[PDB]
Amino acid sequence: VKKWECTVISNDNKATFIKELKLAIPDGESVPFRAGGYIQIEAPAHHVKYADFDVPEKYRGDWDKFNLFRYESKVDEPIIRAYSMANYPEEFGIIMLNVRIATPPPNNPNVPPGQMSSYIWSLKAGDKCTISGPFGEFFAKDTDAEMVFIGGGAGMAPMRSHIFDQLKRLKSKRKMSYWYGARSKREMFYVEDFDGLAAENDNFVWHCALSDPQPEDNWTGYTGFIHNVLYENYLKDHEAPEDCEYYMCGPPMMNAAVINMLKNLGVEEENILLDDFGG
Ligand SMILES: Cc1cc2nc3c(=O)[nH]c(=O)nc-3n(C[C@H](O)[C@H](O)[C@H](O)COP(=O)(O)OP(=O)(O)OC[C@H]3O[C@@H](n4cnc5c(N)ncnc54)[C@H](O)[C@@H]3O)c2cc1C
Ligand SMILES: [Mg+2]
Ligand code: NA
Repeated sequence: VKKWECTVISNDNKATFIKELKLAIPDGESVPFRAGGYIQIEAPAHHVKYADFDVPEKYRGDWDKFNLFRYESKVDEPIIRAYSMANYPEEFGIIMLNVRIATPPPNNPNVPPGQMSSYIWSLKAGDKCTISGPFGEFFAKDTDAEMVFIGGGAGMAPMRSHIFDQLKRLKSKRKMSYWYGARSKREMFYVEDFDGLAAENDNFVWHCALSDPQPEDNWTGYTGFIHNVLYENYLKDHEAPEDCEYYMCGPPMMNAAVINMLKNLGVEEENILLDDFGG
C-alpha cells in the first residue's frame, strides 16, 4: 500500500450536496487502481466552518433554506475514510472523487457534522490531500452479459469509472445502460461525458430520472424514482432480466428500492453487485 501527498486541482460543486474533488498525483504518476475501486483520504486534526465553504449561488438554495452554513466541525485526532475513484485507470495522473457532504440530519440538527466530508469540503485549489491505496472489491465481472448500471448521489463516481473502463480501456461491445436518479436538473453532472459516450457507442445508452423537477428545469424527461423508471421503461418488457448483471450504487433508500425491485423480477443475488457506502 502506497501513500501520495496530492495537490487539489479543484473542488467544485456538481450538485447541491456533492463536490468533485480533483487531485493531482505527484510527478504525474498514477494510482494503479481498478474501476470500482477506492482510495482512503486521511485528515490531520483540524477545525472547519461550513460558512467558509465555496458553494455557488446555483446550489445554495437548500443551504439557505435549512441554515446549513451554521455548522462547524472540530476534529481532535487524525481520521481516515474511503472514497471511490470517478476516473477510470487510463485517466492518468489524477484521482477524481465525488464527495457527498454528510450534514447533521434535519431531524437531528445539533449532532456533529460528518467529520471527513466536512474536511474535504473545506479544501480549495492548492491545498494538499493525502491519499493511500488503492483498494477495492466492486469490480466488473468478466463475462459478455448485458450490464445495467444504476446510480444515485455520489454513486456516480464508481459508475463513471466502470462505464468508461468498459468502453475506453476494454473496448467492450457488451450491451450497457446507465440509469441515474436525482432530485432535479441542477443535481445532474457528467452529462457531457455520458452523452458523448452514448453518441459514440451504439452499445451504450443512459437515462436520468428526476424525482422533483423544478419549474426552471423545463424538464421533459423521465420523472420519478429510478427503480420505477428502470422497471417501467426497460425491465418490465425485457425478455430475460435475470441474465443481466446489475451494478448499483446510491443512497440507502435507492439501494433498497432498486434491490427489492430486481428481486421481485426474479434476479438472483449473484447478479446484483452493490457498492455500499454505508450511509
Ligand atoms: C468502500 C467505500 C467507498 C466509499 N466511497 C464514497 C464516495 O465515493 N463518496 C462519498 O461521498 N462517500 C463514500 N463513502 C462513504 C465515506 O467513506 C464516508 O462514510 C462518508 O463520507 C461519511 O463520513 P464522514 O466522516 O463525513 O461522516 P461521519 O463523521 O462518519 O458521520 C456520518 C453522519 O452521522 C452524523 N452524526 C454524527 N454524530 C452523531 C450522533 N451523536 N448521533 C447521530 N448522528 C451523528 C453526522 O452528521 C453525519 O451525517 C464510501 C464508503 C466506503 C466504505
Ligand atoms: Mg449539477
Ligand atoms: Na448510444
